[PDB]
Amino acid sequence: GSRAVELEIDGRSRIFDIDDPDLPKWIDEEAFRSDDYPYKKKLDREEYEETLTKLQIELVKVQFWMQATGKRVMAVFEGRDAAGKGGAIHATTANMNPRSARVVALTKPTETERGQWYFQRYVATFPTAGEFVLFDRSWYNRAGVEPVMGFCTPDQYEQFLKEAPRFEEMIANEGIHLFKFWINIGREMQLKRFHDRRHDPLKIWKLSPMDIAALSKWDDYTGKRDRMLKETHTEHGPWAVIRGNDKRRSRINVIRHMLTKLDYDGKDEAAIGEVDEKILGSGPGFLR
Amino acid sequence: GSRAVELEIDGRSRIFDIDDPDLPKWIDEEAFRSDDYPYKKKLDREEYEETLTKLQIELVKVQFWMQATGKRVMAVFEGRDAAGKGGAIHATTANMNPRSARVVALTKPTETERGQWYFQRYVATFPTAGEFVLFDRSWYNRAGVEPVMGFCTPDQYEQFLKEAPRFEEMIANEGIHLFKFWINIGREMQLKRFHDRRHDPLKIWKLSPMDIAALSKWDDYTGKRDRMLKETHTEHGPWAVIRGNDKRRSRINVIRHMLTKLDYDGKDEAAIGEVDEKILGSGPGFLR
Amino acid sequence: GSRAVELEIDGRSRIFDIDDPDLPKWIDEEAFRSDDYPYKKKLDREEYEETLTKLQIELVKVQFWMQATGKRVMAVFEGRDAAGKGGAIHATTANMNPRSARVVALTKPTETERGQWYFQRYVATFPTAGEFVLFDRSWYNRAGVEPVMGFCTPDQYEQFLKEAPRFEEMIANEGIHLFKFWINIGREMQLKRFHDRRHDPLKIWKLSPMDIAALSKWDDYTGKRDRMLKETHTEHGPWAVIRGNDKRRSRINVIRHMLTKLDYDGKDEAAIGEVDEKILGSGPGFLR
Amino acid sequence: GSRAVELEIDGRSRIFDIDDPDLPKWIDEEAFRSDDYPYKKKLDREEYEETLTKLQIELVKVQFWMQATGKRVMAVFEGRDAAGKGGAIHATTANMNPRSARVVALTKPTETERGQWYFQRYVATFPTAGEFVLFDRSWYNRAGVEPVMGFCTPDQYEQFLKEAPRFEEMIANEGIHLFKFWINIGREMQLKRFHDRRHDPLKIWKLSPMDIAALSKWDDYTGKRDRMLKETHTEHGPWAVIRGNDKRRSRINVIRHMLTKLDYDGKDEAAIGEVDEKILGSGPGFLR
Ligand SMILES: Nc1ncnc2c1ncn2[C@@H]1O[C@H](COP(=O)(O)OP(=O)(O)O)[C@@H](O)[C@H]1O
Ligand SMILES: Nc1ncnc2c1ncn2[C@@H]1O[C@H](COP(=O)(O)OP(=O)(O)O)[C@@H](O)[C@H]1O
Ligand SMILES: Nc1ncnc2c1ncn2[C@@H]1O[C@H](COP(=O)(O)OP(=O)(O)O)[C@@H](O)[C@H]1O
Ligand SMILES: Nc1ncnc2c1ncn2[C@@H]1O[C@H](COP(=O)(O)O)[C@@H](O)[C@H]1O
Repeated sequence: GSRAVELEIDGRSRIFDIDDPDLPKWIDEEAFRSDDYPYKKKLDREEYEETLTKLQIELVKVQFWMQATGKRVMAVFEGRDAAGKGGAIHATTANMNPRSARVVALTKPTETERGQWYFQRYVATFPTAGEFVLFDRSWYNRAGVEPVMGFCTPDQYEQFLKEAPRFEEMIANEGIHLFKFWINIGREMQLKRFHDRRHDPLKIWKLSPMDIAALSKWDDYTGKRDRMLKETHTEHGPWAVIRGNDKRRSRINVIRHMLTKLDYDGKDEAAIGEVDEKILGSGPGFLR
Repeated sequence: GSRAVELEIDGRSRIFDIDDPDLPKWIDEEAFRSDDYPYKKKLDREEYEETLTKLQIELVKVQFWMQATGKRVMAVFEGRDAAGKGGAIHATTANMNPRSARVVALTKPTETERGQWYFQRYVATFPTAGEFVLFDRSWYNRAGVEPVMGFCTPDQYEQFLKEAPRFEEMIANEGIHLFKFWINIGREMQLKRFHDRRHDPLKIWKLSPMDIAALSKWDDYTGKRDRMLKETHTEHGPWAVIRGNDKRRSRINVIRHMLTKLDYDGKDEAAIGEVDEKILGSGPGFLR
Repeated sequence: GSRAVELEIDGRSRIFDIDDPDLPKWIDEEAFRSDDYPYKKKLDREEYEETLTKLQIELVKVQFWMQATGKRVMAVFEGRDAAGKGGAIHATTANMNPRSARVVALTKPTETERGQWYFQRYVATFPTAGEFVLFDRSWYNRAGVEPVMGFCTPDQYEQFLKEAPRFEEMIANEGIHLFKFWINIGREMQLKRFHDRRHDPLKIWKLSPMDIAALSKWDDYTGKRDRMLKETHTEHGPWAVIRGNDKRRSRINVIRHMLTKLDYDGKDEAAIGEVDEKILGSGPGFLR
Repeated sequence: GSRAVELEIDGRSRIFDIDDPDLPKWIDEEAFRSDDYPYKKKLDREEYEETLTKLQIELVKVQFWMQATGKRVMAVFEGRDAAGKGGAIHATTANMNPRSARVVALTKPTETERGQWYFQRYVATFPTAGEFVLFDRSWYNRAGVEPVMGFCTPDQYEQFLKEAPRFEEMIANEGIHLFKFWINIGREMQLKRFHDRRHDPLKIWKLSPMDIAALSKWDDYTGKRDRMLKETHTEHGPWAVIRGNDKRRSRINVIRHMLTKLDYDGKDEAAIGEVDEKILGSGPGFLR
């Protein structure tokens, strides 16, 4: 295998060939149970849909209340590569008005942007009255992919970790409600999903040069993740941390978290349910 | 009862009360067959999803070919209110990369924009290399909703009809491939969809005072549609015109049309299928 | 007089008619010496031109140093209406490259802009590598003209005073050198300059309804000045405060200040000269 | 002595060393009379200022009329390097309100801009109601500096020549008044000004590597000028062509031309005077 990589999965030497259509047993058997996942089987499709429908009905109410009051929301999505960021975003926006809820998904910075204040091109996307803005990756590029891949210098990395709390304090002081979600998955789950994307012609667009590099960089991402959650989890900018091995439970609890934190007119606490504390936690210390 | 309207439906007076949860039989019985619709029943869902999957797999190939060549695509979506243009956009973008495929859904112009060249704020959204940009409504606001609702003057309307072909001639000469889709529905189908949206807590966001006002302005929108298709169907900017009573057949044939017109790498004509000529036609005079 | 205003000049009732082409003696004879001005006559024109020329030669060096190193500079100009903000900006940019030094002169916020984070439209103007950005009025609109005329609420005013220091902390931590200049003049000098502009067909455009109304708001503007200087003079964003009764001395010492604070290659200490401490001071308490 | 270039001056080899402080007599003696210049001596300095003052008083009237009517103006400035475009722009804007009259001086395109429609980044600077926008260079980069220096391909060059008339047809049809000014100078005048800029510490910022390369490329620019004037001078976008050897006469007739073409309230034709038809002509053929 040309793209096959060697990996150290706790003392054990493993080879992963993403192009091999056959998934080996040590990934197949451990993918769902990795990352101390609390559930034995994934949430059934029809129970997920019944619950998600009820949650999206509540988000329609949220949007109506935001147009009426002018309230603005920003929701940041980050995590392990292949953890399910885009799916949590689509589950949130599926039944929202595209003229008042929009997704930010920026590309690599231009020469002009690289010479700007790092946050400038993100401020350009900030919401006006009533808008719900969701970030498919965010300024937290500089706390993960950029230092791991050397797209920013160590000093730029250290600088970003000191400025992000200041940036988000202004956001919160302005009255924009800022959500930050870190969607985690276990190591073998990431391998399984890279394999799934590689061998599905409908999903192979999800598999980028970055992800193939992320394979040998698991521990470095772990370090950057831990460092980032500990140093940028502040009162003004709290991190909600998700065990995301089950995409369905991930999406449901992301949305439950936002509904509970918003004091929107018409809110039906029965339809929201409870955030599963086994799936969604706060700040550092949630992931072992 | 507070918003019931009296309508003239092909010679007879009819009452439509959108807030009445019961749909009148004269709407429910005629909605699907309205607008000379060529089929007796809905396309089967399972068949539709199987076909949509093959089309989205081709759209992955399209996006790969656009990235490698730099080719750019713009897809304009217009039509009768409630004809499902957002549904056609989601079916196109569901498995495309949000960093290279994006949706434009502008809100009403600010005072600054109203004093600008009408087209300026649309040029601001134009694609860079490899981008696929989809317009959920477009500069064709000024050929429909604006003149019907008096948001632009008649001089401004007549000016737009003359200037849009010149605008699209420059788009086409730049080598951006411009698709324009008009999705039609029959009058009874519009009422049924308005009613369904009003009484579904998940879809009530899809209604707006613009829609509410469109109830009493059917014949006005008809003439604005005819005038616009006549005056702005050109070689450089041709209109693809859709009988959209069946949302599944609408979405499939929209995507098939684009796949047929794009000469992309890896194109599988057997997977694409044939554009259904009973559903998708060209220019003025296809619809009655 | 159609728009004559009655004023109280230290317990004495005075009447100022700006449309009267005759300036009264009490304005003409006290204009230059108001605000405890330290010099008895205005600076000799030839000496001013010789000095400004040397100073603009140093600014040429500054611009070359900024292109090579990438250093970015922002210069904010606020003051009494008619104090000479544009003249200080023109003296600074007269021999600078328009592609790397630019002036920001925003108009009143659009509806979209009013629903945004107040600072958003100002971040959009921030410099990329090498750029010198000057603000002909700035975000400090909300600490002066906006509360005085009621274009913002008391709550928005108090919020700005808390947030402007945090905003400029981020600017300073980014390594953009931010200058802030308050150009003060005496009351009678303001009256004289309004009069001069009213009766000069070349300068009448400088007279706006905001200035006509400022005629009666002298004391209100005084309090806003004092409050804003004390609460937004910080280590990260220091205020330079200028006695501006003499436009020539105002322009020279503004530029001297910036030349002294920038550590640019080729700095000719002898060319810069001494900042006149009788003209330019730091922070509150300089004016009285 | 480093970057001396050999030039062919109508049958003779000449050496020009821009770094030599002494200017050769063959340049000095021919500079003002070059380009079939029709006057023996430059315009009297005090007479120029008196005329310019009266023209700028007329431009105040223009601005007030544009504010009241919403009328918009765009003024494009191109010409030989060192012809004085920036000087003509400052003479127009010196006594205009910088909140409604603004200068566009774009830098080289980003990667993103290079993948866009060439005109898109210029459309982003178009005027809203009442604005007067001046271009210090324009989209005509692609008919001059870009093809001469190889920053665009021949296909892109030919495409621009065909598309610029279509672009300006839409500008004119929109009711924006578009002026295009080509400021020409003689070859020895250009060498003289280059030499003057190089050896004046106040103006050396006016030189660029682009200017240095222009030295050896005079004949290329001559053809590029003539092609552009022939192919893009149209009814909707006419070129005003200036003999600019005397910068005072260039500035005055540029402004006179605009005042003549604008039907503004309070127009005083005696103040405007007559455009000097020996200095300012129309389209190709005016220049040798
Ligand atoms: N050369 C680069 N410099 C800075 N950021 C980059 C660079 N290349 C990729 N990125 C960013 O890293 C993140 C991951 O990139 P990629 O995997 O290629 O696409 P996606 O995130 O959509 O899956 C993106 O936000 C991307 O813009
Ligand atoms: N006052 C207005 N002036 C101009 N355009 C308007 C105005 N109000 C609404 N519109 C436009 O009419 C179109 C239909 O409005 P709406 O139904 O709310 O959007 P949507 O397509 O998402 O349902 C939108 O493009 C909207 O911007
Ligand atoms: N209605 C308003 N709301 C907010 N700001 C305003 C409003 N009107 C004027 N301003 C601002 O007050 C400042 C003074 O403007 P003005 O005196 O009218 O003209 P200028 O600043 O060009 O001399 C400007 O920055 C202006 O944008
Ligand atoms: N590498 C480049 N590519 C395209 N345009 C450029 C490039 N370099 C300079 N220019 C443009 O050429 C013109 C001359 O530059 P300057 O003399 O520096 O004003 C300006 O419009 C520049 O933006």
